[PDB]
Order: sequence, then structure tokens, then C-alpha cells
Amino acid sequence: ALIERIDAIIVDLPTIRQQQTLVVLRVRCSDGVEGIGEATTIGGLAYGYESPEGIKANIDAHLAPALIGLAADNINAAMLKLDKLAKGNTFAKSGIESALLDAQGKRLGLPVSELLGGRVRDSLEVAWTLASGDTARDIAEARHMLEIRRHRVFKLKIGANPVEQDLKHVVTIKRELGDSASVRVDVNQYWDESQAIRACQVLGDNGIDLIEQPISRINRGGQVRLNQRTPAPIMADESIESVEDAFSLAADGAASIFALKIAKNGGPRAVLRTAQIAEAAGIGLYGGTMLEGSIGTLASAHAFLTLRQLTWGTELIGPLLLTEEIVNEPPQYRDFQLHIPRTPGLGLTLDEQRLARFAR
Amino acid sequence: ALIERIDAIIVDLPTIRQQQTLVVLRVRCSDGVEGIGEATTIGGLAYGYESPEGIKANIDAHLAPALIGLAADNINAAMLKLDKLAKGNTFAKSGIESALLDAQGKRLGLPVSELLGGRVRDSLEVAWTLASGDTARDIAEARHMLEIRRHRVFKLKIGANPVEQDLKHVVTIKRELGDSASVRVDVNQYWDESQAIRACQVLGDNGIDLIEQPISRINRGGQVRLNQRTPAPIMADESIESVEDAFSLAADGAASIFALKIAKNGGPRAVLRTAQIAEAAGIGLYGGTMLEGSIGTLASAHAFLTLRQLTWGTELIGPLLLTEEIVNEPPQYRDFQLHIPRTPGLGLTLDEQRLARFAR
Amino acid sequence: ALIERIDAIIVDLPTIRQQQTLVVLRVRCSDGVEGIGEATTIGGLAYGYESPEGIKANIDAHLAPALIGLAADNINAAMLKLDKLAKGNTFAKSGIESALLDAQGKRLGLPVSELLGGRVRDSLEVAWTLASGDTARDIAEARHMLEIRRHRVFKLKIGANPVEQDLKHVVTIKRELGDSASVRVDVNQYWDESQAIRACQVLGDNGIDLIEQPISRINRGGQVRLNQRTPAPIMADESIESVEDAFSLAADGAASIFALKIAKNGGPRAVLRTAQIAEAAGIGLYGGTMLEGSIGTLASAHAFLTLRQLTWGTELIGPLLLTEEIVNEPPQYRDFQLHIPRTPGLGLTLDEQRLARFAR
Amino acid sequence: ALIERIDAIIVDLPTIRQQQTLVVLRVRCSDGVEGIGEATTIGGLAYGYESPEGIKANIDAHLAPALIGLAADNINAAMLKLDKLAKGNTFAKSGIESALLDAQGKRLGLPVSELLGGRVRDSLEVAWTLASGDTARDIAEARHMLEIRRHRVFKLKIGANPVEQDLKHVVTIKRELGDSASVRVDVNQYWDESQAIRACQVLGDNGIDLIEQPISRINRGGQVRLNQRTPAPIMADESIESVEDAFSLAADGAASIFALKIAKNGGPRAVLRTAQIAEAAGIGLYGGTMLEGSIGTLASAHAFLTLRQLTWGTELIGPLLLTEEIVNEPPQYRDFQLHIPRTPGLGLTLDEQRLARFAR
Ligand SMILES: [Mn+2]
Ligand SMILES: [Mn+2]
Ligand SMILES: [Mn+2]
Ligand SMILES: [Mn+2]
Repeated sequence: ALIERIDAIIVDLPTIRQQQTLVVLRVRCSDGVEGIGEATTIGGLAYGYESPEGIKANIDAHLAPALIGLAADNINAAMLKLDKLAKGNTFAKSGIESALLDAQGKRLGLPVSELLGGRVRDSLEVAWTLASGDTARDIAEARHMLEIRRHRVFKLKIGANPVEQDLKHVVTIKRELGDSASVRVDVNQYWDESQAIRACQVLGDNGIDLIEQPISRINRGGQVRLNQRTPAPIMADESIESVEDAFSLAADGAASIFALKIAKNGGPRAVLRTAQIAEAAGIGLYGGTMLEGSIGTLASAHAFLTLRQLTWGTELIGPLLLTEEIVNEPPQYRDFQLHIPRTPGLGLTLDEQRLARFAR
Repeated sequence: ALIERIDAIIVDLPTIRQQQTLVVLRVRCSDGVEGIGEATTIGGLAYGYESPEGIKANIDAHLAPALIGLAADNINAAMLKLDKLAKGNTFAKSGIESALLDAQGKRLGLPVSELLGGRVRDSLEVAWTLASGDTARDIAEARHMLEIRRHRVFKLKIGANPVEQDLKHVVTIKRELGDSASVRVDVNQYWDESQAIRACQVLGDNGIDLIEQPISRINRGGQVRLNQRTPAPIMADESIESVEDAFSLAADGAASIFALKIAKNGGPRAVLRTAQIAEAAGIGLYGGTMLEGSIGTLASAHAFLTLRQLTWGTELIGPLLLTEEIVNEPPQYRDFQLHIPRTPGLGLTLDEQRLARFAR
Repeated sequence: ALIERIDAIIVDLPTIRQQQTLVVLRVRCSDGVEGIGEATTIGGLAYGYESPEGIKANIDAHLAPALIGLAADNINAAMLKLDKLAKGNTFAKSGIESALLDAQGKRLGLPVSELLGGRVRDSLEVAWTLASGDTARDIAEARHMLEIRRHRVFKLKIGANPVEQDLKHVVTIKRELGDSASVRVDVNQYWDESQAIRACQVLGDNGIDLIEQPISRINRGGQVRLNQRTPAPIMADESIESVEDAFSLAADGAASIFALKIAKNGGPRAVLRTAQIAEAAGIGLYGGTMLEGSIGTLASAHAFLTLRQLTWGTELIGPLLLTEEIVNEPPQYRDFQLHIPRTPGLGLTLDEQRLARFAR
Repeated sequence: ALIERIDAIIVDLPTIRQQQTLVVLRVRCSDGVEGIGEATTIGGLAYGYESPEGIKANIDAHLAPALIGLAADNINAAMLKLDKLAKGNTFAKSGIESALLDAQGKRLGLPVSELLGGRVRDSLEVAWTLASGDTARDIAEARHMLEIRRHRVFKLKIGANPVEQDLKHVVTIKRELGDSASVRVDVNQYWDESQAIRACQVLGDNGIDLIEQPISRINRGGQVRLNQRTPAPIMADESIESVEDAFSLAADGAASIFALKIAKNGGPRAVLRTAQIAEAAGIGLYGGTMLEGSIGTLASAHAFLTLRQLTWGTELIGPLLLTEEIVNEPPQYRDFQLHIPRTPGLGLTLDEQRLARFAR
């Protein structure tokens, strides 16, 4: 089996919020098997180097031509060839690898998790991001998600408002929920170390379980210092933009938890390299997401099932934010977790109608 | 346009406290344009290496003669020539650079902030130093400044009295003001690390937002340790006596905030080098002052407007302490900020009458 | 003056050894002034994250729309707005900044170097890369360049062949040329630290003046160790992919020389931030290039003229490799240097005919 | 005895190679005893923060008025009062302290060395700076100084010419002299670490005994690295601008030898603090000079005699460069050393005629 054609499709799907833009990869193999992948980001170029437009342009002009004609079954050789001719471009590489893994799983009749070694679980705990901006509305959304047993872990994106305001908001939510839920925050690099010093103390003293990426990745020593002084553990996300970054942060002791994202590492196999690094150092794990639809969510999930332990769960909620999908199989969210079937590949098939409907 | 003449005038102005001594620079260019600058310090030689007397002596004998005849429009070449023949002498260099930037802005019809790249704001938040020594009098002054909306951020100079006394004073002020104001302290290198250990803890636990230069610049490790243990962030001021010092402190992680002072770095362009260093490391900013009159205040301000972010505001209140000025344009303080116009140069002109009146 | 339109044109120019692809930016301002910039790389995605295709796609979809309507004269505000909405994308940002600086220089009648503060020199020393692969042919090319007084500094790209082979080649060239020329090498991250240990020793012992980027940027400690043990100084290039990286490498002591590249930092102003960082730490400078044509070469050059010192010269030879250009003014290479005129902006104008001829 | 009057006199003396400017201090005490001191520098502001003009201005306006009326016999109280009201200003402080020590020695009938604890030697080894610029001329001067037994240790100021040129020059001199003389160099901060790496190797491999201040004081890590890799020991000079700097460099391991200069530390007593710091760390000593005339030379010498060991000798040759002096007692240079008598104070008296003749 050889790689015959690779198509990168930009798709715009409506959300429950606006719209989320996905880049759907379709890799056609000579044996008739097709693999699907996804390379999605949030906000164009605001949360990463790659945009949907840049992703497609590079796949069409550089990445795809390098794979046409190669063995579809030798994923390692294929991905290494891409590393040789393309620096960075992890999101694009992630979609491509997901597609190849999908096709290979359909080919051998195995789920991607098994191709990756074997799953140790069939479901993953999912955290919900409360984003209404209104405290009361957030507490209500949280009590609802707990009632229908969909989520018991909650994440709050803070940092865009005055520090004191975000702190009042977060503390009130953890106060009202008590130990019924786990409350975590994500500052998305919005604070500088001077703001984080007091902020981390207040959050940790008020029952917040973890503070995700409080300060910018450019401030390495700041991360190392906060990792030593913050009452609540510090998790790295944006600081990891490659597997090599994870090693660096581990050797430095810059975070006690790593967020694992296939798009930021280069694919399901790459994210496993990062997880292995963290495991060798004693660093806790969390399954992250770039708000991908089902393809990317399942591609991530399949990799997370092989992990010995994910101390802090995952946030694979991307499909729940979309009102329309481009796959035929809707994800199974029940009892605070996401359930992954044992069907071949990613266990998904494209809805050609909706794909054509939402493709730009 | 060539530099024709440079005059350094020592001026003694009365304050609302005593008197403040300024060194006014007047640079005459062959195209008829004149630039004005200021090199001021506090207390002769008590807060720095340069005194008004030493500043004038060096400008007349060494610095000025090196510039006469050079292109007034090539500020870089001019300032680099001064670095080559004069070690240190940052205050004097600061006045000279401010004067050249002023003249160049009048020449091209641009405000100094635009010569420096472009402003991202038109006003700066100003902090007021409560200095009566009497707690009740300070709280009263603070409630007054809040009422007329002039200041909502306050700074207290402590360290000259027994530690416990200064702590009682500061805590009482923050207590009475509540979260209506931001209270910060400046110890002016008065404590040794042994005194600061408990002092910083008490201050941080009682709502003080930042502790400025608690210990001496000679104790580097002490700064690094306090930066790691103080509940309230540590800001460096006296430790920065050059741009290279800022790099050093950044690499060491000796403070999470840098005070930017044109006089301590060598001018508006130099202070920007320091700010860039701090930005590259994730270090927060604050616009400092050496209690300069309008010339030096505006020269500082014009540089601070180009900054992406000044997390902790500024303390450009120098003109408010003087009862008489030597410029014709009084500064605009309204709604807790200092407002900077878009007029050419520094946007100031000398009052020849008052200058002659207060010159010694 | 407002930014009215921005066009990103991919141009393919033939070289003396294939073709080089440039992305020409044309920024049209409401006052009728037009600025030109360039965002070029080598080998698609092999020497960086950005390809010509990705660069254009991002400019058309994200970067340009954010600037239309803003003041063309406030470059700082414009570039900071880009940092706020786009992570990375330094090559694209570089072309845009070069274009804005060009237009602003034509507008005020000043050369870009003066907009950047003022030049301290009018020409820059240029190094030539011997790339024939054949030792005898390289020595011949070097003796020729010396005869016509075009180059007296030479750089050799090594690392793609067995270590011993590359070493024999380099040592032979330095031997035949003697102290008539300066011989330097660039390994382009090709070696791992284990290979570099002996390689750096042999090179340093045989008169090679500097070893550029011997090992990969992922190996930080390796860089710090080689910086301490290599008999010949170590220069960082690929390790700097941002201004913040420069600070990091400086604080770490990972290289004694920094290669300055506008494309890797984000523009002429950004490259100056990096240079300032290195200067504050005592790190030597070298003017690098991404093999840009005249636009990018001049944009770089104009920034390097403001530098106090460039201990190791530059490699602004890009135009000499192209057989055809898209500008009307050919660069002046005479007496081992590149000469930069004092004309407004970049001092260049587009040849509409050739542009149309080579645009794809 | 009280301090009645202090006079700072700028004196211009002709040299054997121009003119050297001294600031002579005369402190008059109520008991009729007068003390003389000297605050001299090289090149105005090129080798330090203080110029003769700035030194006099600060003494007349700030330093002197703080001492009038105090006990002339309590030097500690007097010098500490100066530290309290004046930051830096070490050259000025040095002249004043030398004057007070002089007067106190005449008063008690003891040589300054005894006031400082007691001498362990009566003479100091003196090194000669070969400065003709011409290699042959330097070798000739060195063979002459050896013949008349005046100097057997030689220092070469390098760094202003291309590295290779300075290296050829130095190596030739050490080669021709052989082990008849000790050859050392002083780079006066002229090189950056990248240039020093190879330069220090060549110098150390060719018999140069020590390399003084190869790189700038701003590059701290560079000093620490060179201290570890240079085959010839590294001596710090400009890096010490205060006693606290010495501690810092010692704790860092930035140099294996410290140059002791009374002007850079604040006086004969201060220089002893620095020497004590180096001794406690195992750092070797060298008696430096700012090219002072006899007053400053003797003030330095008297302090160096109390030292347990000065591994690398001294460079107290200042008087030998002047054609005219302002004291009545010429210094005794015989048998490679400077001989210090056991007369009271500094053992010098002013020649009122020549003083009046050369005072400006
Ligand atoms: Mn995150
Ligand atoms: Mn302060
Ligand atoms: Mn390179
Ligand atoms: Mn020296």
C-alpha cells in the first residue's frame, strides 16, 4: 500500500458560543483504504504559529508531495521524512499522522490505541470549561453538568480582566461548589511573574487544584520559581511546543504537570514521546486539546488510553462545543467520561454531505 | 544641522515640602532649532554618583566639547561618542539625549514618543508618595487625592525608623484605605536582608502590592532570595545603575519588576533598552522618576508611552512638588493620570524670565 | 497617512548555483507613499517554520487585514498589534516592518538607518560562502574574490558529509589561504555534541576563526559546554528564533557570538532588540542573512549600520547570488564591503517589468 | 584637633610621553598639622566616573563641608560620614582619606603604614609599562630598564589594534626577552569574550604571565569562564569599582588576581578591605595605580606594605612618568623596587613654588 493522494480541506463549523475552523485531511491509499485526520487551532494565529490557511498551504505545496508514493504502512519513515524537510509545522504533521494511523488501523482491523501499543482503559475523564463570564451563570452551568453526570471537573479561563476581579470570580465558584467539583484555572500566559506571585497564593489557598500556564513561556526562571512556591501545582501548556521543550522543562523543573496536545507535539505518536519524558521524570499528566472536532479528539484520546496514568484527567470536550459535525459517529459522553470504542482506526467515517456543506 | 552650543544651567526651584535643584540643558543647532533637556537628582550625592555641580562641570569640560560640530540629527552617533569617552555619567547623558530628541522632534514636527517608534497610549497612571510622616495626615492626604481623582495609587518611603514603627504605619494606611487604593512601599536600600525577611512577610500579608528596593544593591543573593520568598513582589530601583545591570538582575532573577529611570540608564533611548531586556525576560515594568520637573518628566513619559505594558504604572509626579516651574506649559494631571500631548518635541518651551530668576 | 493596501507577491528568481523564492510586500499609504519589504527563506520549510506559500497565506488572511486603516506612521503600534494577534510568524512580520520603515523614510526623507537612530558607518564587511563542494574549486574562488577585492572573509557550509571529510576540506582551504583570509564554518545544526567535541578542536587548532551553530538548538547544555571548551568561538544562529531566545542564550552563556537575522527576529527594529541584549551581556555580533535579495539585504544593512560594533562582520551577499533582480538599484560591493547610500527609505524602487516577469 | 579647611587644587603636570592632571588635597587641622592627599585619574572620564573637574566640584560643594568641624583624628567616623552622604565618589574619598592619614601620621610621628597596622616590608617590586607602540623600541626600553636594574617586570597595554597585530607584538617581546623578564598584558576591557578566547590561549602558550582585564566588567559570566579556561591567570581591575565588587567577583570566581587601587576603592583603608576579602578567598594580589604622582603613589605604597603577600608585585611607577613634581622628596627607585622611608605620615612635603606654577 502506497500513499496516492492527500487532501487538506478547510471546514468551518458553527459552535454553541461563533465558528470553529478545522482542517480535515483525507489520505487515499492504493489498497483503497482511506485515513482521516485533523489539524485544528483556536483563533487563527493567536494561540499558535499555524493558521488553517497556513496549514493547508504547506500541506499542498510541501508536506503532501513528500509523501505521495511512499508506503502508507511505514508511518515512522513517513513522519521522519517530514521532520527532515520541515521545521516545526506540528499541527499539520499531527493531522497527517492521525490520518496515516487511521488508515493503518482500518487496514489491520485494529483501533489506533492498539497500534500504539494497547489501551489500559476504555474511557477518559472529561473537564468542562465554564466560559460565560458571569459567575452565577457559571455556577449554574456547573451544577447542571454535575446533575446530568457529564462533568465533575471544571476549568476557568482567566487573565483577561484585572487580577482581583478574576480571583473573586474563581474563588466564588469553588466556594459555591465545595468539594463536589474540582476547580482549575488556565491563565493562558496572561500574567507576568509579578502578578502571579500573589494570584497563585490566593488561588491555592482557596481550593483551586491546579494553575495552568500562569505566565509566558518566555519566562523560564519564573516558571521554575512558581513551580517551587505556588501552593497549587503548576501545569505547562504553551511552554511545550515540541517534544524537546518537554525535556527542557522537565530537566529544569519548570512544572509538575504537562498538558499533552497532539497538535503541539506533532501527532499521537509524538505526544507519547512527550508523555514518556514526563513519566521518566515523575511529572503528572493531563490530556489537552486545541478544541478539535471528533477526529482530532479521538486521535488524542486513542493515544491517552495507552498511558499508565493521567493524574489530572483530560479536557477532550471539543465535539460538545460544535452544533454540527462532519463525521457520522457522535462521541459518547456519559458518567463524567468520554468513551472510546474498539472499532478499527479512529472509529469514524465522514459525512460527505455535511463536509461539502461546511467546506469553504 | 550641527550642534553649535550646549549650555548646562543649574536651577534651584522651591518645593511644597525646601528646594529641588535641576540642571537644564539647552542645545542650540545651526538650523535655529533648540532642544531642552534635564539632568536632576535628589539630595546632591545621596541618591546617586552625580550631583548638580558635578553634572555641570563634566558637561562644560568634557561632554559638550565632544558634541560641538556633530550632526544634531544623528542622536545615535552622538550618544555612542559619549559612551566612548565617558564612563558612567548617566544623568548628564540623559539630559543631553533628552535635549537632542527634543530638537529633533521640533525639526521633524513629531512628538518624541513618535521619534522613539510610536505611542500606544496618550496618558500614564500616576502614583503619589505620602510623605508627611504622620499616619493620620497621610490617610487624609490619600482620601483627598482620591476625592479629586488625582491619585488612586500610593507609595510610602519607609526604612529610616525602627522596622516595627514603619510597619505599623504602613499597615494602618492600607487598612483605612481598603481596596480603594493600591499601597506600595519604597525602602530605599535601608534594610539589611535580616530585617527584610520578617518585614516583607508582614507587608505582603497586609495587602501591600509591592516592596521597592528593600535591601542594598550590594547584596545580590539577598535580592534573589527575597524575590523567591516575599509574598509581595520585589521591584529593583537602585540596583539598576545601567542597562547592563538590568540584564544581570534579569539573568539572576533578582526582582520581578524593574523601575525604569532615564537618569539611571542614560536617557529615553537607554531606558527603552532596559525595558526591552525586562520584556524579553518577562519582568514587569514601572515608570520611575528622580523627581524631575516637567522637562525630565515629559522626557520620561514620552518613552513610557511606547511601552507595550507598564503593569505597575508610574510615579511621574515631580512637577506637582514644585511651586514654580521654568517652562510655560504646565502638565495635565486629571483622572488619576498624566496626559501627554501630540505636539512636537517634548511639547515644552522655556520661560526665560523664571529661568533667569531661579538660575544660580 | 493610513495603510490602504498590502500586497504579498511570491517571486521566483534564478540563481548562479536553481532558484530563490522571495515574498515581496508592497504597502500603499493614503498619502501616496509606498513601502516595499521582503520575507524570504531558504528551501521552503527546511530552514524555518515559514514557507513562501505560508507567508503569503497568513499575510492575506490575517496580518494585512489587521493593519488596513491604521496610521502608517506609527510603526510601533502596528507591530505590537501584530504581536497581539499572531504568535511567531517573524519572517512575515519582518517583511511588513521593512515595508513600513521604507514608506516612513520616503515620507520624512530619511534613510531607514536614521529612522532607527542614526548610522555610525556607511558600509559593512561582507563574507562569501564557498559552496562548490570541491576543495580546489573553492580555493580558486577564494583567491579570485581576494584579487578583485570583493571578499577577504569566507564561510564554509559543512556537516552533510562524514565529519573527517568535512574537516579535511576546511583545513586544506585555511592552509592554502593562510592569513590572507578569515575562514569560518557553518554546520547548520548537522552535528550532535559527540561529533562536535573533536570536530571543534580540530577546526580551532587549524586556524578556523569561528564555528557557527555546530549542534542543534534543542541541545542547550551542549551549547553551553561547547561555548566553554571549543578553542574557536561558538556562534548561535538557529538557536535564535526570537528576541526572547537571545536573552535565554545570553543568560545561559550558550554562545559568544550571535547571528542577527531580521527574518528570525521579526524585522529591523526587532533585530536591534536582540543586538541590544547581546551588547548588555558582552556577546559579539555578526550580520546574518536568509539569502534575501536587495530589499531584505538593505533592510538588514540599515539596521546593522546603527550598531556600535559588529566584531565578525556580515554575510549580506544575497543579491550576488541572483542573476536577475526586481529592483532598479543594484547594490554596491567594492573593497570587501557593501556600501549603503543615504537616500530615503531603503533607497530602492521596484522594476515593475521584471516583477511581473518573475511573479508566480 | 579639628578639620579647619580642605582645599582641592587641580594641577597639570607634564609627562615624558602630554600632561597628567592631579587633584591635590590639603587638609588643615586646628593643631597646625596639615595633611596632603591626591585624587588622580587617567583621561578625564575615559577610565572612570570621576574627572578632575567633577572631583573638585564635589569636594568643594559637598564632601568638604561635611568634614569641617569634625575630629581630624577620627578617620573612621569621618569616612563613614562621607559614605552616608555620598554614593560612589571613590577617587575624591581616596584623596581625602590619604590627607587625613597623612596629617594623623605627622601628628603621632608614625608612617602611614604603621597607622594601618605595621609594615612587613620596606620596598615594593615595580613593573614598567612599555608604551612606544613599536616592538623594537619596546624591547630596547626593556633591555635598558633591566641593565640599570630599574625594572624586570613589564606590562603591555594592548587591545586598540587588531587582535592578531597585538598578539604578534606581545609574543615577539616575550620571545626576545626570554626568562629575563616577566611579561604581562592589560587589555583594558577592549576585547569581547569571543576575541579573548583565542587571544588568551595564544598569550598563555607563549609565556605571558597574566592577562589583565581582557573583557568588559559588564560580562560577568565571561570573566568566570575565562578564569576557568585561560592558560594564563586572569586579573580583575575595572571590574572592581568598590569593595563590594571585590566580594562579588570573589564569590563568583571571576578572577584569580585582584588589582588593588586606592582610587577605585575609596582610599588606603578601603583598599585594605578589598585585599582582606581576596585573602579570605585565596585570591592573589597586585598593587595597581591610576598613574598618580608621589602623593598618591606613596599613599598606595603605605597600604601595600602591610600586606602579607603581593604575588604579582605592583605598578607604582606614576612619578617616573612626570617631568616635574609638586613635592620636595623624590621617590627612590633602585634594584627593581620602590623604597618607602619610615618618616611620619606620607613622608612628603609640598613645593609651594611648583604647586603655584602648575596649578590651574
Ligand atoms: Mn491551556
Ligand atoms: Mn525607589
Ligand atoms: Mn547560519
Ligand atoms: Mn589595568
